[PDB]
Amino acid sequence: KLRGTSHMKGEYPFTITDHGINIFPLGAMRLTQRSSNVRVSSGVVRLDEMCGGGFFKDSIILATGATGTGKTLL
Amino acid sequence: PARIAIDSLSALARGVSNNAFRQFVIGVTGYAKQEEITGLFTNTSDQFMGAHSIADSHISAITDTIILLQYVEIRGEMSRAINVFKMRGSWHDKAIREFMISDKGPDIKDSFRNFERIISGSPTRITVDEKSELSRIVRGVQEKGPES
Amino acid sequence: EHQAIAKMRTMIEGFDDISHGGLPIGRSTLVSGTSGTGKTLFSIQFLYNGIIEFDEPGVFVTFEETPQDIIKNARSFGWDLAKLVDEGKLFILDASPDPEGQEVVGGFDLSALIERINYAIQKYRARRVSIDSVTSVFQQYDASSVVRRELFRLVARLKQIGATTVMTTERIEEYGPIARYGVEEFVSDNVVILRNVLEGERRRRTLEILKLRGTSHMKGEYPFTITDHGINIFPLGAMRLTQRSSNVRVSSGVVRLDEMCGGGFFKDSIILATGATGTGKTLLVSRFVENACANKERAILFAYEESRAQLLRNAYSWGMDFEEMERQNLLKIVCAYPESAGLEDHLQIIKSEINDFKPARIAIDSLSALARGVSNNAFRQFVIGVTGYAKQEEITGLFTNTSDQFMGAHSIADSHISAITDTIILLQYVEIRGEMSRAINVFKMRGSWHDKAIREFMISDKGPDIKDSFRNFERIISGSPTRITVDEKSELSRIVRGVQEKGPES
Amino acid sequence: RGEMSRAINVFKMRGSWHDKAIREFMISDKGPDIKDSFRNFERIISGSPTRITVDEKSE
Ligand SMILES: Nc1ncnc2c1ncn2[C@@H]1O[C@H](COP(=O)(O)OP(=O)(O)OP(=O)(O)O)[C@@H](O)[C@H]1O
Ligand SMILES: Nc1ncnc2c1ncn2[C@@H]1O[C@H](COP(=O)(O)OP(=O)(O)OP(=O)(O)O)[C@@H](O)[C@H]1O
Ligand SMILES: Nc1ncnc2c1ncn2[C@@H]1O[C@H](COP(=O)(O)OP(=O)(O)OP(=O)(O)O)[C@@H](O)[C@H]1O
Ligand SMILES: [Mg+2]
Ligand SMILES: [Mg+2]
Repeated sequence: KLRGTSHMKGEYPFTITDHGINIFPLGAMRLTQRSSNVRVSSGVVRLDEMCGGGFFKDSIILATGATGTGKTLL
Repeated sequence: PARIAIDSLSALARGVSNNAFRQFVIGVTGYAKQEEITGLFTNTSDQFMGAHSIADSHISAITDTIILLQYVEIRGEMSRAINVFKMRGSWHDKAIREFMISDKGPDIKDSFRNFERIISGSPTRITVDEKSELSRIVRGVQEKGPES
Repeated sequence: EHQAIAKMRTMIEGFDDISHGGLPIGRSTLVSGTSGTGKTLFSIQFLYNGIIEFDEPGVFVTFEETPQDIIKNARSFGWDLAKLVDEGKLFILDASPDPEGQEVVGGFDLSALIERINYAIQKYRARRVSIDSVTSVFQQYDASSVVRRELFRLVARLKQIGATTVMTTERIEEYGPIARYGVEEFVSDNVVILRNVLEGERRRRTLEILKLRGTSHMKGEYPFTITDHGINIFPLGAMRLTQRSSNVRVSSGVVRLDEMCGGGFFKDSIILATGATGTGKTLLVSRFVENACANKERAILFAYEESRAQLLRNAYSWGMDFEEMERQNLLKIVCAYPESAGLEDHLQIIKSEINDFKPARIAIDSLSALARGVSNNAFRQFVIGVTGYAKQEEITGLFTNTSDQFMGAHSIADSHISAITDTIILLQYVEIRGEMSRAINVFKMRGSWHDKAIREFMISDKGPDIKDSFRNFERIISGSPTRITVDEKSELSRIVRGVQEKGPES
Repeated sequence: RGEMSRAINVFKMRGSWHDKAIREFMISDKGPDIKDSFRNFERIISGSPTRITVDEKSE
């Protein structure tokens, strides 16, 4: 509590490093990520094709498969 | 960095609860998103052949591009296959291609067009009179054209 | 009103409903709660509202907080208690200890207080009294039996004096005894319990009226938030089932679809979009919202998965310029991580944004995004909330949902937000010849006829093109069908040989 | 054919290339004798195959 004003509620993880307390307000981060149309290769040309021109620079890529399929290769 | 890659988010999902995990995923996913950084995240689905779900953890919503590898039983053999499942901004190829792995890396080949139930891991070969109709002996209506 | 006891309104949004009318006059209400739950605020709002709305002078007895502080803090919600103390409508009776005091004084002061209070009530002709932290006074050195007596005496004199009182109390456990000395519960005429439940690192405040001697009231806990305007309660269970229902159709932003629904969606109707990840619910959402702006109607888009940038990069790539929809003050995009708060907060934000923009179309991209973490009932309560507020607001709405499993999903929603929905739009991936094609299906529509086929649909730069159904296929829904054929080559336009033209001419 | 026969398979090798065939193998007093692949079967992995016995192209 903070009689008089507002404040984020609940718990928030923090670490004590060689630079003191370090808190991450994972619930404070806003949904304002910049997004462009710029591409970027994958290292696999055929892939880049199937993705219609490569992975966007601004994007998260997830590779899912059974053990041994080859995610670590891509 | 301009690019980042964490091999196996699924390796970090060990022990930890699911929401604690999803919180981790939101963390290194957005931090990367705002920093402009391109990241490739890895996930080993708990079950080979039959996987009814992209991620057991259900993070396939906080992601933009999903790449899918999967074994395909072909004539007593374990062949791979690759499929760009979803891409939010581009068009991407809808084919479930097969692919080998050599010293050179990954050679993406073709799709198994003459099969059924490929996503299962144990397709069903089914040419049995391909795209040529039972009229492969073209009936015989063509017995008038050539004469003496 | 068929209740046996006269009540006074708190004018606190949502409380008067829960208590079927406000607080019983001439009686006393125990608002007890742990630390930082909103006790002072409730009691302060209780007097303020009584002054601002009914010209009822109020008395505020404070035992720990300083009169300057009570005034400094209330400015948090824009209240000038000073101007009121001044106009002589509000009188703060300071009974706090001295920063340089002694020890011993909690009984004759209980008689001196009674008399002090009576004096203030008589002087200011007060109708409402708040007593903040009565507990702190016996917190000098007392036991349950002494407390019961002193509380009773105080309360009993107040009743006689005619005053309608509110008394604050503390507690250490969120679910254990109501108040500290397990005696306050029984001496009060009414009991309101304020909680701040932890549960999975989040905080959820609730308000519950435990008892009201004389009338009934809503039972159980109720979620609420403290904002710049004080307490704000949501009686999610007082939400009746009397929404107006029109036969008015509206477009979905997709021509073929509207046909499929027998002529567009109903204005008054909740729409559900579900399919596997990547199927394209988010496209129909973009198309749904853009059409509200193509007819010069406002529309909000609460996004819980895509940033404000991406939503626009992707939207543009499908045609439709979101940049303009925003400028013409016709389309409003929100955006937020479900994690950035609790459902309560989220549901309010939504409610708010709906008032400050009078939409005619709302879209919540990914209910299942909000589904993250939250228990299933806490989620359904939310779904009842958003789906309800909208239905009674004539606001048409499109809700999205991502089924945890691509191909093979045996149910619409893993959550059962089915019966809560009027129209259901089901997308899925069909496995045909080594490739992943799409398949859209108008699963259900309550007042309409809607098309029964599971069509195939392509996603281009243009948008969603709804083709035809895989007639000659079985086990469709399975995800990977079996091609059986009684035909295929059957007419439609056989005529072999040279049928096409090529780029040159035709 | 109403018989419990085995099959061994090199599922994955991080370095090398390894074989991609599901091979039938027997056990005797000599040890493991890895035979051939059920090339003409389906759903081997499943465990209850189904021989295709495809009628060729049928001429
Ligand atoms: N030189 C090589 N030649 C042919 N195939 C190879 C070669 N190296 C590795 N492989 C094949 O690729 C696979 C390696 O998998 P990889 O290292 O790409 O990561 P993964 O499947 O994503 O994850 P994990 O290794 O934890 O199972 C092996 O299972 C094997 O079949
Ligand atoms: N403008 C505001 N916006 C949002 N929250 C506020 C605002 N002002 C105060 N709050 C919140 O309300 C709380 C104040 O509690 P309040 O002073 O009403 O009494 P209490 O918590 O019941 O009892 P105590 O005297 O032990 O603190 C703070 O903990 C804070 O989180
Ligand atoms: N410009 C485009 N051209 C062709 N296809 C596109 C284009 N943009 C998106 N797509 C297709 O649409 C899909 C995007 O999905 P969409 O944004 O409609 O929401 P969703 O699938 O319902 O949910 P989520 O995006 O969270 O997975 C991609 O998987 C892709 O196949
Ligand atoms: Mg690996
Ligand atoms: Mg989406």
